[PDB]
Amino acid sequence: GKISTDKYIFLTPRAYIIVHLLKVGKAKASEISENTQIPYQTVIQNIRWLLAEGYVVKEQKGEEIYYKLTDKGKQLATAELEKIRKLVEVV
Amino acid sequence: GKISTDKYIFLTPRAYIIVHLLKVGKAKASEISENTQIPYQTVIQNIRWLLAEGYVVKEQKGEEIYYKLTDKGKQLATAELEKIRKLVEV
Amino acid sequence: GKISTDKYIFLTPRAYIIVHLLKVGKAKASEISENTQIPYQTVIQNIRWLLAEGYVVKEQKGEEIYYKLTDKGKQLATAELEKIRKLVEVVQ
Amino acid sequence: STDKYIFLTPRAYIIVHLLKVGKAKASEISENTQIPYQTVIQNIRWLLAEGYVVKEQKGEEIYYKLTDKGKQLATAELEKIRKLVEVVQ
DNA sequence: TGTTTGCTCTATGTTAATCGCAGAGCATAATA
DNA sequence: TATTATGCTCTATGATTAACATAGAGCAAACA
Repeated sequence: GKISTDKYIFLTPRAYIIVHLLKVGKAKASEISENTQIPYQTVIQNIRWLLAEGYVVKEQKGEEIYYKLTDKGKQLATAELEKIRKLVEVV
Repeated sequence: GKISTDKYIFLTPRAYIIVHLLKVGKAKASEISENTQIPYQTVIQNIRWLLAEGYVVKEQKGEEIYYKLTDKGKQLATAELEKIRKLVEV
Repeated sequence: GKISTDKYIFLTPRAYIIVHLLKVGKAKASEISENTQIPYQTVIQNIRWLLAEGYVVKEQKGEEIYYKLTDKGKQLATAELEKIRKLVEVVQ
Repeated sequence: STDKYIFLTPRAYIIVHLLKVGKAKASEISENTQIPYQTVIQNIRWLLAEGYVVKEQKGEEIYYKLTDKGKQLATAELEKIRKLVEVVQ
């Protein structure tokens, strides 16, 4: 189909998640949602893509689960992030 | 919508496309493609939407069709170009 | 979550998907939906989880996208199928 | 991450147990299948509403059993199963 | 009489899962 | 040579509900 959004013209809802896993290092499904305001349903489906690809792993701390970046994760979250600013500088 | 995929971890084709328009001034259809590495079809319907919203404008400099950013698009470009550095600050 | 539903009283949507991948090898999300009569939206929702948990892997050559079971994938399957063969067994 | 209910549902065991036994207390089915009690009732609450099982209060001893409509569904769903298993080979 | 021990089911909030609609990424066939 | 239509894919996420855990609470026979 076509396009219609004011929320994600430039940044994906994923970027807000990976970034918040840098600022906080490790977070919880619910928690990510709140201090990012990205809908919970969206967060879980994304952290799930991150789990599969290895950018994140979970720490089941009791009745709760915690999602945190990895070597590969912190890597992408950093290097690929540079590409962001390396082209944001030019403007 | 199909916002974030594999090809697009951080930025949408809208990003690479608008930016490239700030860079080149007025690129054509395929031009934005070859540069941004984004598949043509994706590009063309994002431009179809940029026209719709008034961020881009059709231009007839020759037989072919070139695309430039309106000031409205530029205001969007710059404006959200800060939510990129801002959020990234951490 | 919601595991037991009017449509899933005994088997879950996973039970059907995994077994389709078993029988078929590689399959498109659609295909799996079309063969299990499980709504598509339910299908990727669980594929996406099977990817996270490393039971399933994505194979895509540009347009065509497939999904196969990993090795823990075929492991989970035969182990689950066991808890089942055992179930109905004790039921007789 | 419902690694607890991957192929089968809590409903699957609850019913299958009430076939093996016919009569059981809520606390019984729960203990005897490793299913949290609060899940067992909420399920029995549905099983009663859809009329698949029925209550029986002989004093302060409450028991649950399948209706005819229950065993019907029981041995029926167990067929969608029986079907699915063997087709894997 | 009343409190305790103990069993039972009820009230219900948090998270997680079914699965629906409106996207949107992109490839190809169709059309200007 | 480029745009739109067509259509198959996955995504964004919201509505409904289940899984199950915390805190009741109806109410038995057993202490004090």
